[PDB]
Amino acid sequence: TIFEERHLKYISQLGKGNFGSVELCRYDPLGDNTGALVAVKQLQHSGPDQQRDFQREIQILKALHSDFIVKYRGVSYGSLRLVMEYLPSGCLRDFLQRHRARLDASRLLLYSSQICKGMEYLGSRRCVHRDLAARNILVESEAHVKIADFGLAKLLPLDKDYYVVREPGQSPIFWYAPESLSDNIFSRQSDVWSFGVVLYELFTYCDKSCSPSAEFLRMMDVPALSRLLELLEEGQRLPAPPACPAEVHELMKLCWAPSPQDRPSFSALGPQLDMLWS
Ligand SMILES: *CCC(=O)N1C[C@H](Nc2ncnc3[nH]ccc23)CC[C@@H]1C
Repeated sequence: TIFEERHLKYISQLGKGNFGSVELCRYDPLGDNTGALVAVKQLQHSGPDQQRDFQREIQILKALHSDFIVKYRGVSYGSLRLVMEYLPSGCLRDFLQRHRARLDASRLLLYSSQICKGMEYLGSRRCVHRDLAARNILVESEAHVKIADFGLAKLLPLDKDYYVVREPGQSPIFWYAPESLSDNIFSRQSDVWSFGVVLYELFTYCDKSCSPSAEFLRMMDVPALSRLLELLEEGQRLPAPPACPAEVHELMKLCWAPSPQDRPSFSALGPQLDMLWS
């Protein structure tokens, strides 16, 4: 659970995100290149708010125990770094693009069921992910996906089922629920809206030409956020992906219900995805 700074050997950059970076390191106490590979997150540059938010992320991940959530390994102190298991297949978005001629509808349904099971578990922990997208899902194997990146995650108080953010988000706007776009309201029901966008991503194999951004922009002087909110309020939605099974498209539409209270729960979605055959 405690990793010594001097034994973590830098190998390469895995990613850069919101005020932080994830690096591939080898935890090599023998110094002979035989140690295990780990994914290590740290804050890129100082900030008091970012530091509090980083400690929050570590506290959230440390207490999550699911086959469908990236495993917390430990921390290194200077909390300097968050140590996690390394998944060499990487993000689901790039994985789907490379293996599209190999993965069938059954396989996409299996991934959908696994993400929905991880999300049902997050909900049971009163955790709001706030950044669910195929780029934030990791691939353990050909038949196993895991939710990652809890950098924007929040724990709901026992007496409040949503939360309000002071400043508007910094993520691509095409995954946000209408209530998040209009009032900065986030809940487990806005994670359900984002999951509908994840299902769309899976069934387009994350093809850039019909991505949520390429397609919403194509359907779209007025600000882009306000224009997307206008489209959504009118009842306009992303179209059924090419060759998408009708039942899968119908589920995406339920996730995209205008009112958060009308969206299905992750517990109700789960058996439905499993019935379609995971
Ligand atoms: C989309 C490109 C991609 O693979 N990622 C994931 C990467 N994070 C990561 N990779 C492997 N193992 C891990 N364990 C925890 C986090 C990771 C960061 C950049 C992008 C999003």
